[PDB]
Amino acid sequence: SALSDLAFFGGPAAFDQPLLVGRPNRIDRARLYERLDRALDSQWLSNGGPLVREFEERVAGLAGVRHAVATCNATAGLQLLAHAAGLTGEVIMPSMTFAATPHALRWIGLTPVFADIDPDTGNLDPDQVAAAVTPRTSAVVGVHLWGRPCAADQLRKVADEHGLRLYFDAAHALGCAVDGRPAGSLGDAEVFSFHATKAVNAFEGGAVVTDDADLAARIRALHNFGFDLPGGSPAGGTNAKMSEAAAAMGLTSLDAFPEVIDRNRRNHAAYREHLADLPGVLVADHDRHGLNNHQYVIVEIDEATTGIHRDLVMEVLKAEGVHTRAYFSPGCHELEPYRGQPHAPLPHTERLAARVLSLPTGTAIGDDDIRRVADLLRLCATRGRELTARHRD
Amino acid sequence: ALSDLAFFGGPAAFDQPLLVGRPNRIDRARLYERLDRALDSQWLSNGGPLVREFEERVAGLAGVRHAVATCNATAGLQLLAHAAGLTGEVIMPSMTFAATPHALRWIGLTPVFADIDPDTGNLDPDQVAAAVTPRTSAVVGVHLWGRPCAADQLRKVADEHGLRLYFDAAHALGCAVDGRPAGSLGDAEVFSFHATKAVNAFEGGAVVTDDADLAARIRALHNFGFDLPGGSPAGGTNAKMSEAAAAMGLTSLDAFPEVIDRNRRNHAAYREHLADLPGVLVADHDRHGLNNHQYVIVEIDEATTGIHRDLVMEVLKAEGVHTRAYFSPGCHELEPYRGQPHAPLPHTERLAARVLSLPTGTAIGDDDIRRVADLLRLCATRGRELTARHRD
Ligand SMILES: Cc1ncc(COP(=O)(O)O)c(/C=N/[C@H]2[C@H](O)[C@@H](O)[C@@H](OP(=O)(O)OP(=O)(O)OC[C@H]3O[C@@H](n4cc(C)c(=O)[nH]c4=O)C[C@@H]3O)O[C@@H]2C)c1O
Ligand SMILES: Cc1ncc(COP(=O)(O)O)c(/C=N/[C@H]2[C@H](O)[C@@H](O)[C@@H](OP(=O)(O)OP(=O)(O)OC[C@H]3O[C@@H](n4cc(C)c(=O)[nH]c4=O)C[C@@H]3O)O[C@@H]2C)c1O
Repeated sequence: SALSDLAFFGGPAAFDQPLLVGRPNRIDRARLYERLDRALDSQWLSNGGPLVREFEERVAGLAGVRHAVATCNATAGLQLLAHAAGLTGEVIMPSMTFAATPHALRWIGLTPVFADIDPDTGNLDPDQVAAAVTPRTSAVVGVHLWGRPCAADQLRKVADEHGLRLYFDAAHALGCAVDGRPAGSLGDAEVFSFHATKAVNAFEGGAVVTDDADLAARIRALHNFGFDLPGGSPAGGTNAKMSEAAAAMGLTSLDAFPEVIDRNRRNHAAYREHLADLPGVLVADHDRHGLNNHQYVIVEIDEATTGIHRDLVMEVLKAEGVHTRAYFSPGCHELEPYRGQPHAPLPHTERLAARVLSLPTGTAIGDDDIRRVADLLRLCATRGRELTARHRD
Repeated sequence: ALSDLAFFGGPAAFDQPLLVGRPNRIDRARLYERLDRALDSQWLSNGGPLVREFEERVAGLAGVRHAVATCNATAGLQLLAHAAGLTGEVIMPSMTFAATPHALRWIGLTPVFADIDPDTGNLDPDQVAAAVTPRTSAVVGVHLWGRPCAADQLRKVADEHGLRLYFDAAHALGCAVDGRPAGSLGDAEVFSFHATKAVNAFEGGAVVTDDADLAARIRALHNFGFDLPGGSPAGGTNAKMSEAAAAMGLTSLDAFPEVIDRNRRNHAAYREHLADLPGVLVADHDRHGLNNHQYVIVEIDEATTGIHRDLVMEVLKAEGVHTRAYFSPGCHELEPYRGQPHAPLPHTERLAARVLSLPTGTAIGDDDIRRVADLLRLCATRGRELTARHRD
């Protein structure tokens, strides 16, 4: 049995070099330090300095909008948006997303309201929205899943119908577009993320982008103790400021972006090719949905076809030093404190959540690495039944 | 002559601007070494080693077992509130930076303001019980300018009303009273490591406590509530400190003891250079217990000097001396609190209208102290004339 050579089965782990989904993409150290030197020299370290402003600029350009406010992280970005907009009560959003989408709002007292995805896209289904609306609904927050843009036009249409605002969690969408429109320019306002793990990172950081100047001014003021906000806000304000240092990392990362995308695309094609003709394993075709950054390599594992559940596949690879993640599983509607509360039906969400597996990518991964993983996946898929059986023992 | 004051058209007194809040320089080499190691490892956030070491150093300095490093002190308070399960009302001073009440308002809590002990500037424990209500969940004091709060007495009160006691220890790192370090005084305390503090991490803060459970709850919630068996009604958020911030903070802590010493020296120089100056009173923090002296504060008595705190600021400002009123006015006069109903806060108001923060830190030398002082001495000796000429 080739299964016994499986470290998972107590065999020897095939390789010494660990592969990790999320590995930050390398940068030009020299460029970063200059940037840091310059800020240290000026003694201007935070509170709206020149690096942040520069970043905000590039960021907004990329979104195809006029304004951007740089933040400490995207989650805080969601909170400012909500507060700045005076959102109240319920917010309709997919359950198929990272915990931060609902939690960000729940943290500041809002009520996430979960609606199903369009199984063909993985994004919030506009046709499921209306049924979720109530006297308490203030808005709709869609998620460009894996960078695929939502059906904003349709979503917008429903929104309108119920006198609701329309925003997007564009955490994964930097550099993505649909029908030539870039993500960040589709909602009333959108939130980007610059976490260490994204295509573009600033250690920790985010940005709220919008074409709405007034809205933009409120967010800016609220992110700075509510200072300089005529009339203030019932929320008061907070600290969600991006320091010059993060902006330094942020700009240097934006610099590498073009090449990161390229590698991402290449890595993607590579996986596609290495996993070709493998029943029950499918490489997610992000391209079908518009221009994608390819920061996420996702496959769906069909347990019926393969005879092995995604989870087990995960474990098997982890044992081999290949760290994958299930982005996302389960749906947020199954996480605390949502877990067990009444929710609209979410069969599409639940089904996808159980099949998804994210594989290592970015500048840290090359062909050889790819093959090693594809090969491991191919083994699992073609010998699932026996692998599961042997595990079952 | 006043005609000379750059504020009266005259030429600006010195060219090298002095800034309250200028960050103390650091050992860049030690900084870059740290950054390099983080970059190399490819571990940039999410509880990295620098962050862990920092938390360890910070907790030791606070005189407690645990510390959770955050993206900022404001978020620190929010994690603390939610982790704690606070609800409804929270009693705190109005004599503080906006962030104390705002931090809480932001997450839907109601700040309840109480007056300060005019003789300290800290939440007067007396005034506390009066503000209690059935909505009241906790008491949050502010170690004003590093000055340790009368914690014990406050605890008593808290205890009697079944409340919780926490402190916004934003400026209290390394301050102490009767040998007890700021950070070990309340149920938990929050420090700030903003670029402008004694200890800088660009942006950052930390929640310290001896309460291991609280500590773990704080930790889980700062990371989207992950690994919090049972979760929380708040859900969770992201308030993590990156390894980059940690690198800076460690470097900053490396130089802290020396900073304090310099600060201490600075204060003495200002004290001496400002003697025999009625209505211009150098705040003696030390009387409140050991202080790190990051804040050089003077009270301007308008009736005595014949010149208002504000105009003095303006005058100094024109001379290249950038000062700040820490804090003016009281939070109660701040939106959204403003206009809404509060207890009487005469002490807060009095104090708020007099305070003035002077430049200090490693960049401030004796010579500079002289220049500021000679500048203040003039305003306070010719308040009348100056004030009046202005008003033309
Ligand atoms: C839809 C959506 N909305 C909102 C947000 C919130 O935006 P932010 O507030 O974070 O700016 C996110 C975040 N989405 C991101 C999270 O930011 C990231 O922490 C990770 O959520 P975790 O999986 O819990 O992080 P972690 O388990 O510590 O690391 C994940 C993988 O990355 C690797 N890694 C991680 C870091 C930090 C590193 O420095 N190096 C590294 O190799 C280790 C591991 O294999 O991925 C999510 C999809 C999101 O996906
Ligand atoms: C009692 C209390 N609780 C809680 C907090 C919240 O801690 P954090 O969430 O920020 O970690 C604070 C913060 N207290 C600090 C604030 O952190 C700081 O922004 C500054 O509040 P601002 O005056 O509104 O920021 P800014 O006007 O840009 O700084 C004023 C002075 O600092 C100088 N400066 C500032 C920066 C950012 C710099 O990089 N270099 C520099 O020289 C310029 C100027 O003379 O001082 C406050 C008392 C606090 O005092």
